[PDB]
Amino acid sequence: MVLSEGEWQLVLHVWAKVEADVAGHGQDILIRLFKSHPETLEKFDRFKHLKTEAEMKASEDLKKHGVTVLTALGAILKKKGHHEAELKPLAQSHATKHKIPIKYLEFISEAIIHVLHSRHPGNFGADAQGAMNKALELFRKDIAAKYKELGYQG
Ligand code: HEM
Repeated sequence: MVLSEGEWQLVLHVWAKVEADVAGHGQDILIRLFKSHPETLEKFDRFKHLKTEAEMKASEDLKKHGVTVLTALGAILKKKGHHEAELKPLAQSHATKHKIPIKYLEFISEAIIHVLHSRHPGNFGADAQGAMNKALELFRKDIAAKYKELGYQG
C-alpha cells in the first residue's frame, strides 16, 4: 500500500489536532478499547483491577500510558511510511514481551477512529477518515511483517 501525498497531508493535519491534547485523546482511546473488547484489559497487569469506566477515568496511571502510546504512534506517522527504524522496537516489545496479537491492533485502530470522531465531530470527515484508516492499515501490515521477521505469527 502507498498513500498519495494528499492522503499523508490529511493524516498529518488530523494528527496536529491530537497533539493539542495528547493525554485526553490517549485516555479516551484506551477506555474505548477496554469497554469494547474487555479481553484486552486482561493484558494490562497494572489496570485489570479497574472494573468500570468511572474507575478507569480516575486512574492517573492509565492516562499517562495513553500519552506513551500516542507519542510513539505520532512519531511513526510523521515519517509518511518511511518508518522501518521506528517500528522495530515497537514490534519487539509487543510480539515478544506483551504478546499482543495483530487482531488487538485492529481493535485499537477502531478505537482511535471512534475517539477522533467523538472528539472532532466537525473536523474529521470521510476523506480524513479514509486517509487515517489507510495510514493505520499501513502501520498494522508493516508491524505484522516485522512480527514475522522476528519469528512470530501475529
Ligand atoms: C497504536 C498501537 C500501539 C502503540 C503505538 C503502543 C505503544 C506502546 C509503548 C510505546 C509502550 C511502552 C514501551 C513498550 O513496552 O514497548 C507500550 C506498552 C504496552 N503495550 Fe502497547 N502500544 C499499542 C497497542 C497495544 C495494544 C492494542 C495492546 C494490548 C491490548 C498493548 C499492550 C501493551 C502492554 C501490556 C504494555 C505494557 C504496559 C505496562 O507498562 O504495564 N499495546 N505500548
